[PDB]
Amino acid sequence: SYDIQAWKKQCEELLNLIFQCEDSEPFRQPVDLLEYPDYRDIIDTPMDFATVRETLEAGNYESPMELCKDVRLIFSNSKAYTPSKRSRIYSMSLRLSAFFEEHISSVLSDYKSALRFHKRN
Ligand SMILES: Cc1ccc(C(=O)N2CCN(C(=O)NCc3cccs3)CC2)o1
Repeated sequence: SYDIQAWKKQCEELLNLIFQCEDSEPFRQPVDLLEYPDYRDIIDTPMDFATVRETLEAGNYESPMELCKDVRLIFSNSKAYTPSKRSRIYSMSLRLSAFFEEHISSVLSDYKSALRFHKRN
């Protein structure tokens, strides 16, 4: 499996699966500061799955590792903002994180293998 570009379509399909998940609902758009007045006191770099998709679709990721960094920021921002480890929105983040890591591991492995094969000589 030595296609250096295959990660992009794989990431588009995994973002489609995440957008079908009810658990992604809170993570698909920005936080309204009228609903959460303190959100930006706590979170200095916001991130959501619409921004991740639009970055991928614009050709502004060079590797799946960069996409993976931004998706992990979505989840770390949820862990930082939550006032309880058993909040509804934080608990949704943890299930979605487990699904994302399960699916992204082959994408990263295949990309890194493909690049190694490219630089074999
Ligand atoms: C209470 C708590 C603990 C952890 C979080 C959290 O990670 N937030 C704040 C709330 N967020 C938000 O308002 N997203 C927009 C939408 C919500 C539902 C449909 S659109 C997402 C990010 O919030």
